[PDB]
Amino acid sequence: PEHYIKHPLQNRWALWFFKNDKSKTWQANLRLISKFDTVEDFWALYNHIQLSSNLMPGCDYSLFKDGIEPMWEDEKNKRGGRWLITLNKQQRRSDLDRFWLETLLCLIGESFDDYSDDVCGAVVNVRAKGDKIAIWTTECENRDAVTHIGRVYKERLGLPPKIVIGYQSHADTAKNRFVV
Ligand SMILES: Cc1cccc(Cn2c[n+]([C@@H]3O[C@H](COP(=O)(O)OP(=O)(O)OP(=O)(O)OC[C@H]4O[C@@H](n5cnc6c(=O)[nH]c(N)nc65)[C@H](O)[C@@H]4O)[C@@H](O)[C@H]3O)c3nc(N)[nH]c(=O)c32)c1
Repeated sequence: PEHYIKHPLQNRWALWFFKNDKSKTWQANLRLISKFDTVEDFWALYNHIQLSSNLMPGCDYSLFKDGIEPMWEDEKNKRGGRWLITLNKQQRRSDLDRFWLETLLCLIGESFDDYSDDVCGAVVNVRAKGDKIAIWTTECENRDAVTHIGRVYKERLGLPPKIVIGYQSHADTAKNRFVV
């Protein structure tokens, strides 16, 4: 079988694109690119789309589980939050692509052990004032789930102990609940 069957992923994922157009509302600028649920289809999609290094400022990439929209209003997002990573212009050249791909691999590979059910998706923001990468979780009050994801994430990215990342509730964003 392995010689001809695609390798299924634990979850089905949806990749979203966002471009900032002042003529439209924020929700109207969200566009769904494609959905995938196999290892082969992910790499086909990833190799066909632009790297975030080469996106114009004001655009976003979002990878979310099928059934969860890239909105904080979503049922699985309103009571949750995100682990935030801030990038300067030097990091856009050095780390932007590596961190986003590692983020994608942490989602589709289910790298967070039992707490991978609390992951909702990931977002990279390409802005002129600085780039951001976030992993969204479903419940901000689950200290065990949120902090374990933060520890696994920070080690996966290779961040040194001198750097600290913060987790912010989406309700507050519209302060850091935890830091790791
Ligand atoms: C809570 C949360 C947590 C994490 C992520 C999100 C994502 N999110 C973001 N928004 C809305 O989008 C506004 C600006 O977004 P941000 O405040 O995050 O600012 P950014 O850094 O993203 O962008 P920018 O600094 O380069 O801004 C540059 C200039 O463009 C204006 N602008 C930005 N976009 C649009 C747009 O789409 N059309 C128009 N005409 N102008 C826009 C900005 O105002 C500024 O004048 C924000 O207030 C909200 O209304 C959301 N809305 C709902 N309902 N749900 C969400 O989940 C959500 C939300």
